[PDB]
Amino acid sequence: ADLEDNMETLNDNLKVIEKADNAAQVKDALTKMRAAALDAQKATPPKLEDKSPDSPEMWHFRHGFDILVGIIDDALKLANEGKVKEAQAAAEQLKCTCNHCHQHYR
Amino acid sequence: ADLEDNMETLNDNLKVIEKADNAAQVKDALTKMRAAALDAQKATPPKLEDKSPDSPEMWHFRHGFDILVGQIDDALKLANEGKVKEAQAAAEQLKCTCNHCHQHYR
Ligand code: HEC
Ligand code: HEC
Repeated sequence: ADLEDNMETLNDNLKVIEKADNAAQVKDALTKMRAAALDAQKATPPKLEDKSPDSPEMWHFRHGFDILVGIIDDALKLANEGKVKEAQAAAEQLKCTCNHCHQHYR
Repeated sequence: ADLEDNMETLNDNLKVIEKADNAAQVKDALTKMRAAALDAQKATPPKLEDKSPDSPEMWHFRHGFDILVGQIDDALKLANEGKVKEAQAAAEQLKCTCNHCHQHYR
């Protein structure tokens, strides 16, 4: 899937975690976000098409996805400890990363 | 590759980075550390061989490499900006992530 499908998947599962009528939907949703984030990390966004992969901007943009994937993997840890609210609160924390990247690169 | 070979790679290039002399050297050493860190992240560590790949311990273990990769990518931003002393400093702080995962999972 291209970059915007991944972003759509990230968007839809974030909402899933917020309304989780459970405790293992969190895990399920987080797994899909992990998959989407990782896959979106290999894509060059529109506003950096003409730039070098070695360019600081490309590493900065890739760093955002490292941080995001780290935040999800940590929430997957909390959710797999059965800590439903902390994992859901860790998922709220993710929007920092979404918005920091959108502000500079979308 | 096996986890032990990726760890030797991380150890050797961290040492190359500290012996310095140019941001181009740091950049190449960091490129190899990144490739090894991503592969190590796929391994199963001996101390966790008989626990679920979805256990919190395995998620904390994969989290460790998320943090490392993200730190490496930050240090590649600096090396590619030509800031060798800043990039070295950022590469020396990888040892915190090393030590921390070793304290738990080695
Ligand atoms: C960079 C490191 C990003 C992170 C982290 C996140 N997103 Fe993103 N997003 C990014 C780009 C470059 C773009 C635009 C790409 C393009 O092709 O123009 C987007 C776009 C979106 C969208 C719009 C979807 C669409 O138009 O089809 C959404 C809904 C979206 N992003 C959501 C989203 C969420 C919820 C994130 C964190 C949980 C997130 N993104 C992270 C770059 C980056
Ligand atoms: C977990 C998230 C780790 C991170 C991050 C780092 N290391 Fe590691 N290391 C880890 C394990 C589980 C092991 C045991 C390997 C095994 O197969 O049992 C290791 C081992 C090492 C070793 C010595 C073992 C060998 O290579 O034969 C070294 C020298 C080593 N690790 C170095 C190293 C460095 C320099 C790291 C970052 C700067 C680092 N490791 C990160 C787990 C994890």
